[PDB]
Order: sequence, then structure tokens, then C-alpha cells
Amino acid sequence: HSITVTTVASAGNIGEDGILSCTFEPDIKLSDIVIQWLKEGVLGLVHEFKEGKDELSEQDEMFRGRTAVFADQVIVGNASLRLKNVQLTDAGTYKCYIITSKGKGNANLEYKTGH
Ligand SMILES: *[C@@H]1O[C@H](CO)[C@@H](O[C@@H]2O[C@H](CO)[C@@H](O[C@@H]3O[C@H](CO[C@H]4O[C@H](CO)[C@@H](O)[C@H](O)[C@@H]4O)[C@@H](O)[C@H](O[C@H]4O[C@H](CO)[C@@H](O)[C@H](O)[C@@H]4O)[C@@H]3O)[C@H](O)[C@H]2NC(C)=O)[C@H](O)[C@H]1NC(C)=O
Repeated sequence: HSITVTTVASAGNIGEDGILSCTFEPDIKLSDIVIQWLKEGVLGLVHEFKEGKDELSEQDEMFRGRTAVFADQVIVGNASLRLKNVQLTDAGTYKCYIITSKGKGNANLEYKTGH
């Protein structure tokens, strides 16, 4: 917890695109930033962004083709995740995990889904 990472309440509707909100203590160079999103009990990653691009070789099957970050906003500390066509199976506890040149941090988020 050497850097600040914060989530805020995030909730979507089933069948519609959603957002999982995460912010962090912003770093100066994009190359120093790593974002990882995890979901409780899930073997693969939800999403990873490293060296200015997505790195999804270890992404869990439940999220293949369904996730994006805001690559233009990572430099200002915006680690929010876009989730395509939210499903009831997406509900649960997520973790936003951040590395910068100044250290690391993480915060959890409870994502809610409903009709
Ligand atoms: C990081 O940078 C981005 C880009 O500028 C900002 O993006 C906006 O984020 C807000 C939420 O903070 C978005 O509004 C939310 O949209 C959700 C649906 O999102 C998907 O679909 C739309 C297209 O229809 C896309 O624009 C979006 O990128 C996703 O693909 C809704 O589910 C949200 O509603 C929920 O939260 C609100 C409170 O925020 C509740 O009141 C609702 O009841 C519900 O629970 C919400 O409406 C907005 O569309 C995004 N804009 C753009 C241009 O993409 C982020 O804000 C920023 N995040 C940081 C800094 O933390």
C-alpha cells in the first residue's frame, strides 16, 4: 500500500455495458504503470495493462473479448474498466491492483448487476 488506490461504487444493468471504477496516485510516465483487475475466485486475470497496452495472455475465459481500460486516461490515474454486455455472472468482488514507479496499491470493489 505504498500508493493510493481507490474504487467507488459500481453497478450496471444486465445486457448493457458497464464500468468498474478505480483511481490511483498518478505517475509521470506511462511505461512505469501496471494495472491488473482481478475477480474473487477467478483463476485468470480480468484485465491487465502494462507498458502502455493491454496484455491479455493470462486473461480468464469469462472475460475474453469483454474488457477494456481507458488507455488515454491511465496517465492521469484512471484505471477504470469497461465491461461489455454485463451478465449476472459478473457480479462479485473485484480488486484493482496498481504498480507505478512510486510503489504499489490495491482496492476492492463490489460490482452489482441487476435486471
Ligand atoms: C475514466 O475515464 C473515462 C473516460 O473519460 C470516464 O468515463 C466515464 O465514466 C462514467 C462513469 O464514471 C460513465 O458513465 C457510466 O456509464 C456506465 C456505462 O458505461 C459503459 O457504457 C457507456 C456507453 O453507453 C460508455 O460510455 C462507458 O465507457 C462504458 O462502456 C453506467 O453503468 C454508469 O452508471 C452507473 O454508475 C452511476 C454512477 O457513476 C450510477 O448513478 C448508475 O445508477 C449506475 O450504477 C455510468 O453512467 C461514462 O459513460 C464514461 N464516459 C465516457 C466518455 O466513456 C470515467 O469516469 C473515468 N473514471 C475515473 C476517473 O475514475
